[PDB]
Amino acid sequence: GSSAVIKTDAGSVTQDELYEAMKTTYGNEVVQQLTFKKILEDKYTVTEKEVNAEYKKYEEQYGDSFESTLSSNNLTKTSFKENLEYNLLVQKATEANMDVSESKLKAYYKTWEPDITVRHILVDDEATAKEIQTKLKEKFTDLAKEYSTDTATSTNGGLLDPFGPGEMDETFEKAAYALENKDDVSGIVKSTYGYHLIQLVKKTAKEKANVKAAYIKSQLTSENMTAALKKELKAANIDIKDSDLKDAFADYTSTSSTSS
Amino acid sequence: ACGSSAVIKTDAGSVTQDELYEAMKTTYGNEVVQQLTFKKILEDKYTVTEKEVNAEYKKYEEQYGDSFESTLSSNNLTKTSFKENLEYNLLVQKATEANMDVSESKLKAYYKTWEPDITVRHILVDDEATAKEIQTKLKNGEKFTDLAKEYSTDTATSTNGGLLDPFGPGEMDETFEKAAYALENKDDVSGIVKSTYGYHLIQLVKKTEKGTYAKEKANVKAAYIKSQLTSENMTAALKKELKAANIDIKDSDLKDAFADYT
Repeated sequence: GSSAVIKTDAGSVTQDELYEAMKTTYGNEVVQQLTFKKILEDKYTVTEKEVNAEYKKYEEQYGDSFESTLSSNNLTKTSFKENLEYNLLVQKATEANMDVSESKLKAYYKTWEPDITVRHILVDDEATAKEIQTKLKEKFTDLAKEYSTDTATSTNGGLLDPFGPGEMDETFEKAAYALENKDDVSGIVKSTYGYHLIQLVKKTAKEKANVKAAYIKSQLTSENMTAALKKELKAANIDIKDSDLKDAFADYTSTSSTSS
Repeated sequence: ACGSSAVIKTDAGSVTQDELYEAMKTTYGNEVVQQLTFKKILEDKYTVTEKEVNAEYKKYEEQYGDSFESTLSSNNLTKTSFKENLEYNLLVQKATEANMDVSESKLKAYYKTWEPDITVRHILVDDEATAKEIQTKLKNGEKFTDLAKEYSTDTATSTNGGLLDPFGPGEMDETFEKAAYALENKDDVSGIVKSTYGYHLIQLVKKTEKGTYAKEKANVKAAYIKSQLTSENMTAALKKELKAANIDIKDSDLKDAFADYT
């Protein structure tokens, strides 16, 4: 690896120098993923279509901004394709370790709620909201672009994505689900971000097959994923040949779900 | 045959050196090779002493204090890798200084705004009502340092009565800085200050009156150069150094490693 990847008047940067510079900082993290990818692809099938179906989901939402968001996260489409594939493999290994018995699903059903869609207005302090609180004296969407410091939603009347329980900020959501009918509005909520006002747009047999999807969703925790990978790692009988990389799997060799 | 050696063996097959190289390069190759390349070009032209790097290392280490190690790990750094980045950053600083106008007219003009370092204490709180409460306790005879330990959400300084390190102009939030230098005498306390972080009260500990330019010029020069080490100027300097280096990229995977500088 004495070959030059870059030449300068001051000398060359070689393959060797680039390899070792990268390895020192990123070697453990990358070799871990390469290792898991191999052992998992051996046991679990991911089809090119499965990767495509996942890919398109993301591709639709972002529209014009798709390619732009990849670059901002240091991704190409193909490198993104690879990451979706890796995530699916881990997802499969985690699901293989899930107990999806009727009793668990029936038990999960009582706590579960469907997704909720709202608008909101974000401001720095309660008095400004109080100005907004009295502001009706008129349209919620109009005052959102007028006052909301949430640049992601301000232009769009403060419209939020659909979201479920546990999945968004606790205080915000309590207030959201308390909403009753189309377009009626909350009191002032104080979150980590600031003070909010929230407006409802959409709320909704067991209708359970959705819950099955939701339960599996909720079980894709970092703990369960780590637990699943520990089992796979153990069954693979790995031997680390490069002693620089001996600590590459530290996050998977403790009684906890992480290193330190 | 090159890099065919296994770095890891598994029942499912081996991952080789080459595969690790190529995988790292895809994600981290551009950023790492950019730094290696600039370091080599800059090392050739500009002198950095170990004395400088150590002084910089100590600066940051004390500055972050207890939270030092935690912030390194969060940025995927060791002490060793961090020290290397400081050396690299200093090289970039040298190239930027070489691009600076440090003429007497610039310095004398900078002198007008410049001040010697100032030492203050402060109390940081979430809202104005809390600050007003503290202002009333101060009037009623409670101690500023006591109220810092009781109220201040600035964990870095709250235990020590809210004492901050000495700082000059430009180094802090502008609003904070104006309010601090506006204080006249030792133990004077500010009105409510509103920064990006929250609401402050500030107490003066030490202030020094600016001397003549002749007496202060070496201080003024150091501060001026420092104020010119902006992200804009450093970027400009690296563009200029890169163009002058006439580099030749051999690995087409890395063709865009310097996109921000061409």
